[PDB]
Amino acid sequence: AQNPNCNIMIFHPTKEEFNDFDKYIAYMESQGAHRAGLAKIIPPKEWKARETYDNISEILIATPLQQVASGRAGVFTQYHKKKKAMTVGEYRHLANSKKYQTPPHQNFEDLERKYWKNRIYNSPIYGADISGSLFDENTKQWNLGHLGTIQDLLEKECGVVIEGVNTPYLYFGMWKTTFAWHTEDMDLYSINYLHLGEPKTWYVVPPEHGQRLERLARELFPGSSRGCGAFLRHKVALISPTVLKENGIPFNRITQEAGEFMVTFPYGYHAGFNHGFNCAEAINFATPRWIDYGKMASQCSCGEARVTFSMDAFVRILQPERYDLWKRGQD
Ligand SMILES: O=C(O)CNC(=O)C(=O)O
Ligand SMILES: [Mg+2]
Ligand code: NI
Ligand SMILES: [Zn+2]
Repeated sequence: AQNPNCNIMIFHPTKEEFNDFDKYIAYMESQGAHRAGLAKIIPPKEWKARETYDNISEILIATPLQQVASGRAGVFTQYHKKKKAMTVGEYRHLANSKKYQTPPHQNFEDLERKYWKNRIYNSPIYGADISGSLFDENTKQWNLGHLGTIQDLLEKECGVVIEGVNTPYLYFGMWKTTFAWHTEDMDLYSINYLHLGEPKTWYVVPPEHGQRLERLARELFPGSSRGCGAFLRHKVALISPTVLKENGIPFNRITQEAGEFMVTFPYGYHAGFNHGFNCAEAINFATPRWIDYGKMASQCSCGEARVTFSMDAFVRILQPERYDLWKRGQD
């Protein structure tokens, strides 16, 4: 069995290997990359996402989110308070202000220590989940707005044609902005490209051990667990590496820098934080190997998780028994 310790693998494809996206994902899996739940892909030196980032300041962040924490430093939830719209140029200036800027630090490990010590005492503002793309239309390789759609994959594998669309999302971050522990909708893959700025640190639980994280989460968030049998779908709970280690939960960590791709694999729980002002682009995707994970994915039916239009068909076709209850949650 390849990668039996479920380590995060790092790949350096050549320009020739960067042509065929599906083939390269399948290669990485042949080497056991999925066992970690997360992989890093460093593009060939010939490649670029676009020519420059000099003209992005007028992008609008219609609903910036202030991430307010509750709990203790290693075990907390966050809620998202909506803020007034601002442009990317306004948000960059805000991120660099004395109130929000990254503190002085020695290295990524020192910064990580400072994040876990102090995150809860601040409320950073995240420009998350903005439909759009920063890939140039002429970028032919690993262009996250030109991937095969999940609807077409389902149709290719299973023969059923369904409604829905699959487009990318932009994330503008600042110091301490946080992504809570989650798997993707319908336990899909994700791919995330860090276009510019400061790094993003990731934590990940191997897919084969995801239920260990779920059991800890039920223990640590006991009211939330009574509320919903899949409350990590709400994307609000944080658990630190120290707490994970104390509870024997297998995980790994890695820091993504600008110009790098990360892939999350089906049922790979992940969480993390931004080091300072940055911009990432991410989208979900599927492969043939996903189908069995989609059929088994948990679902939130309490009403909190509320998701895209396109998840309807995935539930309807892959999980017809759950469909009725899940849809009640959506309505
Ligand atoms: O970058 C973020 O805030 C969150 N991203 C992801 O969870 C991802 O790409 O799957
Ligand atoms: Mg602009
Ligand atoms: Ni994710
Ligand atoms: Zn729920």
